[PDB]
Amino acid sequence: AEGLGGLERFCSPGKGRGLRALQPFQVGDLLFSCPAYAYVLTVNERGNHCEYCFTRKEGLSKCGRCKQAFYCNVECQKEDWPMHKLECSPMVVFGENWNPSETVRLTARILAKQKIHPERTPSEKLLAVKEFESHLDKLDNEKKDLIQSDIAALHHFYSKHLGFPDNDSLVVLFAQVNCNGFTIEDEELSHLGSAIFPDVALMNHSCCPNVIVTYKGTLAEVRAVQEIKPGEEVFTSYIDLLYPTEDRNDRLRDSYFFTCECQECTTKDKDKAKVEIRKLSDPPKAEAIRDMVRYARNVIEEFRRAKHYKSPSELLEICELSQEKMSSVFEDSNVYMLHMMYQAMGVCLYMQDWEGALQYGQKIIKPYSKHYPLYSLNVASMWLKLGRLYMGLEHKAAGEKALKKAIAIMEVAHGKDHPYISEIKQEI
Ligand SMILES: O=C1COc2c(cccc2[C@@H](O)CNCCN(C(=O)CCNCCc2ccc(Cl)c(Cl)c2)C2CCCCC2)N1
Ligand SMILES: C[S@@+](CC[C@H](N)C(=O)[O-])C[C@H]1O[C@@H](n2cnc3c(N)ncnc32)[C@H](O)[C@@H]1O
Ligand SMILES: [Zn+2]
Ligand SMILES: [Zn+2]
Ligand SMILES: [Zn+2]
Repeated sequence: AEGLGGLERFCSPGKGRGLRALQPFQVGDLLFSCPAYAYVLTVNERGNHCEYCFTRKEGLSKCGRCKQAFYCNVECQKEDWPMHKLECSPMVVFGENWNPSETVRLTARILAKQKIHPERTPSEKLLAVKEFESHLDKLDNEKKDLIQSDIAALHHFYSKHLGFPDNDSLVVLFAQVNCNGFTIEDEELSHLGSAIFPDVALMNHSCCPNVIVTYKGTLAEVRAVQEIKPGEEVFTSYIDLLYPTEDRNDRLRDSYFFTCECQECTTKDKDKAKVEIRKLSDPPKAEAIRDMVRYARNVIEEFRRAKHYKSPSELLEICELSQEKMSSVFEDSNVYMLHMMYQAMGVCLYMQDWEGALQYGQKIIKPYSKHYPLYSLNVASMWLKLGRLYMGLEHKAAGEKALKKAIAIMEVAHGKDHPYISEIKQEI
């Protein structure tokens, strides 16, 4: 049996619904593939990727009216039109004032797909969009205010062609988009867009995941990173595994209303190395260390919101200033130091400072390999960033070693026949 035939929908105790294997799955094996029910490309990736198939290309056929949407050919342009029509005219009319969030952009595509294709889609083999968990009973004022702001934005930019249901039905739908929604990312883990994969959304969370979700354009591919036996539950990671048990569970309680009780969460085995303190002769107080963790956590959240409006020169300054204050107590291997080093590397890449970005990457990779589990995409993308930075700076010996190390992880996660692997092999 293959695809969703060798797997089944079942009730996981204390987790609601879940997916379990009916056949053995080895490391690297493709469990199932799921096409996108609805998908949307991020504004910052326009001109680099096709709006319909997400294929990265140089020189795409741009839209005549708006000149914002880019396509492979007339076929990609015509096929994306039922979804693009909701944005083409408003982009010309509103101009700089056209600013709907990616959540609003995607929810509009779901409402359009629910109209065009009301019957069951190939994306809904085991779980349907109408059957999705919303956590309406658990929703607080903070979330309801954000959902209401999104509903108001949906009415402001998409009410020309889309007939909306009652406010309470939209509250449930937006909550379902947050609970079951995915973000399509490339080989370098750069944000490409947002999508809905109902069959993939059936899998529960674990900090020790047995599977990984990679993308082949708009198609999500689920591959094993651990040995799965028949009857075993299929688990994926909903969050970045670099952070300790506290930081991990605070995000899971805030975004998905649950507390993870897996092996890494129970034992808290990696927490010590993650929040590593320097070996000082005159160390700060236990309360002073707690203050720096609080500062670092607030600096990460402030950078998250500042990223979308502040200039790269300002963003690089917060990365540098935070690192200097944290470096007085925290080690270079510390996860809070690594985040600001990663963000500074990202800023350096936008500013096209290759030597600057390489300096950070060389300090990030060794603690990254230690903190992250085996076959992690964050480690794979870091080797991929280093390799491409070494190759570009004519250090072809160091590049070849890093790109091969990225391939070694990606052959299990993306599969040996993935187009990304073929590109990296051609770069060598
Ligand atoms: O089925 C899944 C999906 O989750 C997975 C699964 C597997 C692997 C990885 C991930 C995740 O990493 C994917 N994350 C995607 C990003 N995403 C969010 O984080 C939304 C949460 N909002 C944060 C707080 C918040 C919670 C609830 C409410 Cl109601 C409100 Cl208002 C706010 C959005 C998606 C839709 C477009 C906007 C972004 N398995
Ligand atoms: C995207 S849905 C996963 C499918 C869901 N279990 C269903 O009913 O179809 C995520 C929700 O599943 C639950 N969940 C996932 N992993 C869990 C875990 N390890 N422990 C407890 N609940 C979990 C939470 O309620 C979370 O909001
Ligand atoms: Zn295309
Ligand atoms: Zn257009
Ligand atoms: Zn856990």
